[PDB]
Amino acid sequence: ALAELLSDTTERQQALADEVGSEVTGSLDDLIVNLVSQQWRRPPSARNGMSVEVLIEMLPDGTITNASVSRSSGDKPFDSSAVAAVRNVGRIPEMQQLPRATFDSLYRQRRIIFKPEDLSLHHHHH
Ligand SMILES: [Zn+2]
Ligand SMILES: [Zn+2]
Repeated sequence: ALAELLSDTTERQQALADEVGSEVTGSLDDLIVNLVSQQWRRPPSARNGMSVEVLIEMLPDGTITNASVSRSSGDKPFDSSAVAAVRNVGRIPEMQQLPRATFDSLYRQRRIIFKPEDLSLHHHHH
């Protein structure tokens, strides 16, 4: 029965860890998006409907060490504007709130999709 109690408990933790997990990753992806939006300098060719995926590379202390296009929007100036915006954020020390294994698994190399309209939505400070 002890094996059985364990499953039950394991199923249980896997439920909560995933609801908590999703709130965390949601909150951190939101932070990335907002910080990149604040840095973004929109190019004349940007349009609603575009999407660029960028691979963001970080250290556990939150320093960003690289950003590159993982899937192009089809418009090279928008693509480049997203990569520059990422690099310009500089650091996300908020990452230090993660246990290291979670960092390493999810945020050391992370692909985020950026859209001009969402970057414009969040481009203000305060
Ligand atoms: Zn505005
Ligand atoms: Zn502005």
